[PDB]
Amino acid sequence: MIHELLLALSGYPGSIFTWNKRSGLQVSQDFPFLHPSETSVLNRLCRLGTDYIRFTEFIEQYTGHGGLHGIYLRAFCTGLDSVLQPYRQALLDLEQEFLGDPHLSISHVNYFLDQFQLLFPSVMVVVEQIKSQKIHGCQILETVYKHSCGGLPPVRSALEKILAVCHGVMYKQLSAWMLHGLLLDQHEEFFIKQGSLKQFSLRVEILPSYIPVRVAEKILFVGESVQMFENNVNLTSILKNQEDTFAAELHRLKQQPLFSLVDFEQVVDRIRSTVAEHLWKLMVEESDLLGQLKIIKDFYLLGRGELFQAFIDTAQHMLKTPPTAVTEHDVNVAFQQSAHKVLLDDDNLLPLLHLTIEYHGASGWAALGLSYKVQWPLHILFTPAVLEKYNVVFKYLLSVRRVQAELQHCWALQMQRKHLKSNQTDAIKWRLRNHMAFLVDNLQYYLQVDVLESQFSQLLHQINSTRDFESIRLAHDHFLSNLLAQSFILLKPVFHCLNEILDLCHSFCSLVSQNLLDERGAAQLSILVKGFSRQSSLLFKILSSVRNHQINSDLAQLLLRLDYNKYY
Repeated sequence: MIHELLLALSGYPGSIFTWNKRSGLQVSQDFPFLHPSETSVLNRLCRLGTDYIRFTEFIEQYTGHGGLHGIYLRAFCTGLDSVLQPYRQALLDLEQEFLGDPHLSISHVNYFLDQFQLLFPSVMVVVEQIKSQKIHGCQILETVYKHSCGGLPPVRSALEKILAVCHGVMYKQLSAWMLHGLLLDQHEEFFIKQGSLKQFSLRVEILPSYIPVRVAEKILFVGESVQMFENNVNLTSILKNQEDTFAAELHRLKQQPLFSLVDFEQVVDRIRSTVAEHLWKLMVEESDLLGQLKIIKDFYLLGRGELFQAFIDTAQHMLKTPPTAVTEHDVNVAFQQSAHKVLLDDDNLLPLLHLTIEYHGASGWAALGLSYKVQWPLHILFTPAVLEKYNVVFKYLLSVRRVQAELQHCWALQMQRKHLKSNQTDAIKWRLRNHMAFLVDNLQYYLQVDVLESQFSQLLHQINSTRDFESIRLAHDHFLSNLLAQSFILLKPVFHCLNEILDLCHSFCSLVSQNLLDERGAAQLSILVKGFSRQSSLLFKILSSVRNHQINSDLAQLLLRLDYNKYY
């Protein structure tokens, strides 16, 4: 009987301990020479060997080799296999004992194997959850971990050992990602996923729950930062052979028998800092971030005022109409001729700037944008969405500049001999023109000084008084976001008041040109002058807001009136 029992416990059903697929190992309940309590022991040993067989089957199926698969499974199986080994040893020990003592009793076998009878079925619950729910990849880690929390020193301990082996796969994936920007994750088991350039994100539904999202964000950041080294005419590691110091901290951790979150986070924090510091360096000290911001400000934020004025004047005739196939080309020449006209030297910046025209997919001005060809490594700051935003600011700025130019041109045209009347309308034109130019020069002064310069200023300060890249992204996002809010809240109503002044200007021009102290003439004349005066006063009121960086009632009601006109 002991022979058939030792065999069964080793994985070999026969004709006495038989195998039911449904229920596993069974024995007859009717041996006439067994006491009921011995049959009972045999029944309990049957469970013990039924688990052993079911483990072994599981292990064989997912090592060596849509249901279970992946490397986290394999490592789970490997850890299980290791956790079963003392049991195997016990069988080998029992087998020697039986050889030296053919009176080995059922009772003795049962007592010797007691520890395994306690251990096995906890561990089998883990196998079973895995099996029924198809637990995959890093989710296996969460399962083993939670049940590792289900106490009883030897089951907790078995499960810890399994976790550690499983964590071995994580540390491997981690250190490939964090230290070499690679994602070796054929089966989609890891909590960083992919999804030319390559995008990355968190797969949070697979993130082990004892690892906070906050910690995973950092791992995400480190690995992106690294993989973003795809420099073809040079070759610059953002680590150093600080690489090895880090390879070793991960290998160390991989060796811990117990998972420590504080410890793991310290290592993650330390790699992140370092990548952040080297990133700031790369940008500010070796790729002239400060210098490209300036270029961006010169172009997107019209900092080169004289070039855009020349540009608007030369391109007006080609942009006031709906674009055509040649517009973009014509407009870029006009833009290059304007830089020449204005003695713009730096022979090497205009190549890197191009004006775009939306053609196919109402006026050329509406279709116009600006595109900047960022270079490695700066595109990690100047992402395409960032440049999209600049570009929207650009169009609000350019619009205000253009309605100013047209206003200036409207007065100029009227000051020409053919429009002069040699009486009092002349001196009125003259006063209005000079007032409008005073107005506009002050709009531009405060728009530029209290808005652009001063925001740009803070940006540079923030950038200079930190050594962390993420502090730069942060300050930059605040800067760009404020520019957009000012475009919608200041530029737009400024543009609308100036454009109103412009209609009044054309109206004035057209009234004078009718060659009427006629009754209706002096009437019209006065309506027009109150127009200019009211628009002028409003712009001045708008300018305090510009100064306070708070919206005042005048600005608020004007924004309200403008939404009311659009909708009602």
